[PDB]
Amino acid sequence: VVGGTDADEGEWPWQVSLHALGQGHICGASLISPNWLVSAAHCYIDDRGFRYSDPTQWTAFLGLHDQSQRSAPGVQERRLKRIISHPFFNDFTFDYDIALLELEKPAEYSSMVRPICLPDASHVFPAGKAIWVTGWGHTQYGGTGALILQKGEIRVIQQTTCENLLPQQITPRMMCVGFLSGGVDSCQGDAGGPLSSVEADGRIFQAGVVSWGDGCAQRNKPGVYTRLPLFRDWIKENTGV
Ligand SMILES: *SC[C@H](NC(=O)CC[C@H](N)C(=O)O)C(=O)NCC(=O)O
Repeated sequence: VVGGTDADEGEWPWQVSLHALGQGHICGASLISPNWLVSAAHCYIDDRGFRYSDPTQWTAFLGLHDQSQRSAPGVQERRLKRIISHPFFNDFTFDYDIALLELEKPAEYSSMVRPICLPDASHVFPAGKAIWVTGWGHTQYGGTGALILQKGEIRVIQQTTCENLLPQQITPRMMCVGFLSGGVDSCQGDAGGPLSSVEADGRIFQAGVVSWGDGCAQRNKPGVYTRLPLFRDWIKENTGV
């Protein structure tokens, strides 16, 4: 996250860190039930040197605050039994950039570990709404990755504006969230984490999955996120949640 601040400890108890063994923190995820996380499909694509698609390569940390303190009280360590990437995921366009991760053992709910709420398929996150992005990604483009979880407040951008800012790149699964002026944005290593939206009684719903951007925090280049409501039924079908 560029332009953000240190989160308070336990502030985002649905934010999860995914480490690939020997590679450190690679992406974020969100806790949605005792057994399931939502993340970004593009995080789990093999390259010639590492099989990111193999669930056995991964560790999820729940209740994590500081990457240098992974054994701190209340942090829960879990393996993955399965990665379900969206069948329509495209590694060139990043369309359908969403995956479901099955924990090998259930999370224990606590003050530090709590699921985010899922929005119904009919819910619209309106243009202009303030939303929060969180993660341990870079704090400057080409920069480096934060030890302490970062938070930044960003706003939903109108889809037509989004399409025009990033021509031939924005599908209806995608949403721009940020500022046309730049300044606050997700960045490398934030991929897969949740957008957190404060809803009508203060409960927090997931409004998206961190996906991609052109640089970070640049003018006219807000971050791109996978939308959540359109995947509500897909989530239910595949997880029971
Ligand atoms: S909608 C998901 C979260 N709800 C809960 O954690 C309460 C029910 C639990 N499933 C349980 O302990 O049984 C939630 O409200 N998260 C968002 C928030 O703002 O806290």
